[PDB]
Amino acid sequence: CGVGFIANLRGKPDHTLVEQALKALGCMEHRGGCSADNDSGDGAGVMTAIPRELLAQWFNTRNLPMPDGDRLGVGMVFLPQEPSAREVARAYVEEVVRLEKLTVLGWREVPVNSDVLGIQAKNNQPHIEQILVTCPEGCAGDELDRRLYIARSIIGKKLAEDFYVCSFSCRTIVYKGMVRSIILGEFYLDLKNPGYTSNFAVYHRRFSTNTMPKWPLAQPMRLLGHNGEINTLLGNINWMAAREKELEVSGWTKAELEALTPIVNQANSDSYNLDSALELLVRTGRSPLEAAMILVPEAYKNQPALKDYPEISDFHDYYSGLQEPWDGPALLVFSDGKIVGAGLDRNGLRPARYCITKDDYIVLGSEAGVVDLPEVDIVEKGRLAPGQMIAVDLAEQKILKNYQIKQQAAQKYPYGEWIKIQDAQTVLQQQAAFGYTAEDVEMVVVPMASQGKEPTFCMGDDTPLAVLSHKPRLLYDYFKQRFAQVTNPPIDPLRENLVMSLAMFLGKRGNLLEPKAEKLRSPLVNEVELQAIKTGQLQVAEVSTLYDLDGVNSLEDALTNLVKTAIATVQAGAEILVLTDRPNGAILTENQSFIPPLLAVGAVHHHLIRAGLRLKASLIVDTAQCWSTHHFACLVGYGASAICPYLALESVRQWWLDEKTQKLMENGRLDRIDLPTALKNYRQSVEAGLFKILSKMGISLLASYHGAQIFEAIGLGAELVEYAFAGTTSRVGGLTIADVAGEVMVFHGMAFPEMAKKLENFGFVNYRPGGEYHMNSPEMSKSLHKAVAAYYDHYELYRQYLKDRPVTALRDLLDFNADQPAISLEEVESVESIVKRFCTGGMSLGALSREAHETLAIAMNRLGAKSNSGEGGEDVVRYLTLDDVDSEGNSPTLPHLHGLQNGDTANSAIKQIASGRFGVTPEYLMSGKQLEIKMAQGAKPGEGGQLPGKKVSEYIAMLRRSKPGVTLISPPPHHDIYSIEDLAQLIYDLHQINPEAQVSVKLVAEIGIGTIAAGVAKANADIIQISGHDGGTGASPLSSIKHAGSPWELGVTEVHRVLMENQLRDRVLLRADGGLKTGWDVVMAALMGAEEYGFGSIAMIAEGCIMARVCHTNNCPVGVATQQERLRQRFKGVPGQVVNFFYFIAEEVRSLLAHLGYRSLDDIIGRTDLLKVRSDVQLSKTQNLTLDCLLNLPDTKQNRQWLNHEPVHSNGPVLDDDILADPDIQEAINHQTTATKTYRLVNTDRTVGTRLSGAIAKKYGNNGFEGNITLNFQGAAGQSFGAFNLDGMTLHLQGEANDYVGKGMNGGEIVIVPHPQASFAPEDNVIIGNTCLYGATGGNLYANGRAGERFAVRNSVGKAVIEGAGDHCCEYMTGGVIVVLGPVGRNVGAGMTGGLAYFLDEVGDLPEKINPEIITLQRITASKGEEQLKSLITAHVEHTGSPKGKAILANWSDYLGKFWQAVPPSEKDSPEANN
Ligand SMILES: Cc1cc2nc3c(=O)[nH]c(=O)nc-3n(C[C@H](O)[C@H](O)[C@H](O)COP(=O)(O)O)c2cc1C
Ligand code: F3S
Repeated sequence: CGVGFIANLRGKPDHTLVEQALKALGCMEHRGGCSADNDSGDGAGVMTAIPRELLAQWFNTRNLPMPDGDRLGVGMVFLPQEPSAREVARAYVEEVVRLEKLTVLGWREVPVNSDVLGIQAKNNQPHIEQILVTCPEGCAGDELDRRLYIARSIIGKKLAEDFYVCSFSCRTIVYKGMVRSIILGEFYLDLKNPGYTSNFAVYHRRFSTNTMPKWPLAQPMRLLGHNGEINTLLGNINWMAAREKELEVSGWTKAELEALTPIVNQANSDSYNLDSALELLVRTGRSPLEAAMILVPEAYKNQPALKDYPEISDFHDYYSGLQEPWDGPALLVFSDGKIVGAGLDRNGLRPARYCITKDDYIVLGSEAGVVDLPEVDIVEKGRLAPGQMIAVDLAEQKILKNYQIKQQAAQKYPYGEWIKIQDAQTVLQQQAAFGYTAEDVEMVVVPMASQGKEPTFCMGDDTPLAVLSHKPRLLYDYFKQRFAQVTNPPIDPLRENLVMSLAMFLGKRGNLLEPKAEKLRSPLVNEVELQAIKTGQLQVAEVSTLYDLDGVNSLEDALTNLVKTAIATVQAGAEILVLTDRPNGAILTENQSFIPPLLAVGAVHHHLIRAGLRLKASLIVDTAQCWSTHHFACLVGYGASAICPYLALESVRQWWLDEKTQKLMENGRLDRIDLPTALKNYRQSVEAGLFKILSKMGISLLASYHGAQIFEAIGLGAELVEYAFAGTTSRVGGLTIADVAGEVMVFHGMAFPEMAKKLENFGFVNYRPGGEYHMNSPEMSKSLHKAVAAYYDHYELYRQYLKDRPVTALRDLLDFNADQPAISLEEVESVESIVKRFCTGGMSLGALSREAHETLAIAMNRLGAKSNSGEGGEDVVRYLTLDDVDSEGNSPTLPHLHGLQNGDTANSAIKQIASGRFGVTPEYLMSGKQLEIKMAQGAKPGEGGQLPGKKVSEYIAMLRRSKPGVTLISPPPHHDIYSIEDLAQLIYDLHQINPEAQVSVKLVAEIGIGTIAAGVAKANADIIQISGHDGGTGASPLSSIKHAGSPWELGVTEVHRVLMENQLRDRVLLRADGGLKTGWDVVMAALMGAEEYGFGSIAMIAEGCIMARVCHTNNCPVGVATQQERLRQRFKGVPGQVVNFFYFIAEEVRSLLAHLGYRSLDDIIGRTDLLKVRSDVQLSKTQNLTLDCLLNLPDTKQNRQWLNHEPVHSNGPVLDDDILADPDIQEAINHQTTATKTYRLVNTDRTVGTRLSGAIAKKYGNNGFEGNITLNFQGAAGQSFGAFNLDGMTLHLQGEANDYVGKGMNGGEIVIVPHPQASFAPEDNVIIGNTCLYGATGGNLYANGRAGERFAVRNSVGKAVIEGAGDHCCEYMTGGVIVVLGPVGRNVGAGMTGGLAYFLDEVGDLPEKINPEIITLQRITASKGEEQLKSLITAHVEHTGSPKGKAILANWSDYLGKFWQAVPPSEKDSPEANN
């Protein structure tokens, strides 16, 4: 989406504003989307004041007296086209308008020209009429909208695609619909009528993830246009929905409030819902500015900028207990008629640039150079930093964030005023019966307790799904975590922790509406906290989560009465219910079992809701059965306001308190551990885990996580889900209440009747002869390897292991149902032809040894398939095919490989672009036939790459241009992609730099990937890849291997279907990967939708992985996942070996095509009707599972056109295309040429320079060119200006640019300068946006002004001079020099690990802002640092004239005093931070 507003304070209404607003919609076109058509828009809209002039002619013609501004009031209605029905609908608007004591003066048909609509939109166009109304009583402004508010909500109860009120106010009106941005005025002709004038305009361009536009959904709503995604929707809705019967306000009637009956609704969009909510707040007596503050609170904790504003710290301090944030990215632009303003979500995940004139004319929007003011007369150019608002008020004043927020600081105050005022070893078998296992405590609780970090581990979740395994499992194991993908970003929980909180409010929430003067640091509560609170505000009935046998026969009953107990107790005034499995202190064999803490808090939390009661109490789960990081999150997830993990906590006591342990602590295990530390660590480790899981979905506050239900259940049947966990997706639908009962019986059996010695071990984490199955295991994989090494008896073996396999994945429930005769193997397409569909999967050169990695690439290339460079860059040297191979099978060019033919090439066909952009370099991008944007990997969806430091050798450091010692945790988001349009910006960046290369986007299965993919398809991707929760890593958290992600059978299926229904399926080829290792696997993914197939772990095995599962360790015994030379030298493994493995897999495929009866894999894809559910299988835990979700897909028998994709998607005609057209291909092919060119840039010119840079790079690579092209530019520059810029490529921007300047900058220079015609302070004025120098690898950028957030985010080696910046300066920085000549936001440190930064922060306050976790703040001491500073501070002035540059240069000796140098330890001892 594109949003913005325009306001005129110092004029009376004109048409030009409207003209300007329309224009700007136009300049937002790329931030929006189209439909099957490529013609109809995902929607465009504009909010203005009532064009009271234009409506003139209406009254005139009817000889009717026009009412006062304040007393007219206008509905824009959408009505059915069919005449009888239009009148049914008209008579109703009027009927209900009549029902408040208002009169109708009639109706204006709205002149429109349907002829410009695209076909889908036209087909679908409601009939549009404005109704004019008045109050005979003499109602006006506040009372009249307030009335019209009640009114549109009533009309809303009958809302349809055909029948919808856009707006109904005496102050504001909305013209919107399903048009492409510039068409908006062609359609509605009023907007081109000069009689249309407004003091403002809120405009919005929509981007939808579908193809099928519905007019009410276009969007400025009644109050706000909203660009972003609510990422805690289901929560926020659920809480509001519970406020709804108990709404109480200032005189507002219990009948009028009941009239907004349901003000919030699951079915509607995050925007409809937000607008609606925002409305309630406003109409009930707050100003849109304040309502937005309540609902999308700033991040106030730790904010240097709040020093002298303690009022507002108390505003959110207060509201924080009442209203949890509507989280996710968001630029909110809204109007009242009375006020127009904009404000950002807390993290500021959407750009907002604004401009002010001498006349206090203001323009805000997602992009800079958009409305075309006269530069000579601009007075500010700024931007909203995270949380900030800016408004305008009818009484002629602009209103910057500080007033603003104080203005609701000032009133209702009590703020800080009222806030102030507010033994044996039974342990061994409790453990056994609450379902702990040897691995749970040894491998999970213990590490948390000893090291204070949940455990790392490696490779992927090898084992069957809770519901399909035969081993007992927890109810928790059935919930997989959901995470953010293209549609919103994860946030960085370590580097950006300062924005989160695990606070949790214990009292009942009051009236949100009525600010009356009338808390838990973390969700985790220790025996102390527990009792403290059983003192507290109120008494707190325990409810026996427990229940005795026979009598109360069933868990069903116990559930029932729990709920009833719970309901009754809350009625009886109970304000907290501690749901204990430890009721009165004990847990017996005859206290025969429990209610699982999860199934309990769920039931209470929904049944309370169903009861009207949830706002009344808040809930503590007091449980043995919770210890896991995931466990807590499932609890806070389905309702727990907090958790006392009593028996977990105990297992730290029993562990520490034990000879074995104390002994090893006396020598061995770090005995830096009094029990107070084990304990403080156990929990501190749970906190890091809740942070992590939240950020996987980009959520800041546990407060938001809490309602929401950020999981996807897999294996729970419908009634169970409805009953306990209402509105969670469970598409496979398994378990019953009894079904779950039986399972808790399985581990109740074994602590009581049985013998309590040591808890059993099911090799869940790690292959064991006794225990849970594993698709891969060391013995199985040694025989596979020996098979391939030959060219037989092993596959009998290997194939055997494969047989004794139980049910594991969902594909295992399914068999085939050929619809044709079997066929001759000789008919079937060749092995060589299947192999082209195979892919080896982008495993990081870091993670694997180069022997292992280069091998896969040679082998993949041989097969005419492709291999993939994961996220660690590729060594240039591979880019060349090999001559040097000799008789022996070695090559001087790669002396460490073996068995190389003279035809070989180790260059990766796919080159990855991942969050850290480690090797991401112009030649890099040009070296690949395809480009992969890695949104997530299967082992760890909401998270970044990890590579522990052990593994970062000098080689790797050189490749990634990061520092040798140092661990690399890449950022969870691409700082580059905060929304789908953002995705579309990067796809376009890449199409731009190397037009020839198909761009894939790699997504992980989860409910919702379908919709996301529709977007990815609209965003111009060439390939989508679905990756199951299944797949491998060489380092991830154990929790995430085990608890984040969904089966790729759901991933592939859902994408394939949604893409088909949207008619986008042809736009994209699908890859799947996730524990595929078998011809059958391949065939099943083809039936399911996939056209290409990816192999990580088996390709590894085939080269000699055993399955040590020690990948994070750097010990692979086998030379595969280590950097250690010693170990690498042990790498047996030859391209031939994997070449063979894939032929095996192909041959295996051919024969399936034969049983089946088709010649070619091309014939089978998505032929889902060929699948049936298996006769054999029955599981231990449920009768069966519904598989509608994999069986029911678009019939593919005859429509197979979708299987034809264009060869590569185009960015279309681009300014570079021309740059590269004139006497320029001489300055290139004649290697040393000076060229100059100047052009005017408008902000649809995006990624300018980039293509020329690819073009140079494709022939000279990164540094072969000693020419010099100077490109000078004029105007406002769109996204990604001067991306991937190269040496002797100089870029002049006269004006301003937007986000991503110098993204991936490699070399050369980029100078950006105001237009001289300015009478403003460059220093004090924004000239560049967020995320500049993103993965900068070289180059120098110079910028006369302030810059956005994340400046130089993962800067590896680029240098820059700018004059001010937002937050997160230097975020993940790793090298280079960054010089900033003006103030800066907070987190100035985060993860910066190498390179130098110098600031100059005269307010003296810098060190308050700086991220203290790693960097250090020096004053300049080493003369060589001054020399470094000067040289840039000078070159800046040489490149610009920078008034601020010149000032400091002639006062070199003054300002130079305190003015900080940021040193990462790692730079401590260089010539420029010592001596
Ligand atoms: C050792 C190792 C390293 C990996 N590195 C990356 C990575 O760099 N980027 C990425 O997207 N996926 C990475 N993955 C995952 C693969 O790209 C692929 O999605 C996955 O291995 C498929 O799972 P599978 O092993 O079950 O076949 C890695 C997996 C492993 C085995
Ligand atoms: S599991 Fe990993 S540590 Fe080794 S044998 Fe395989 S590469």
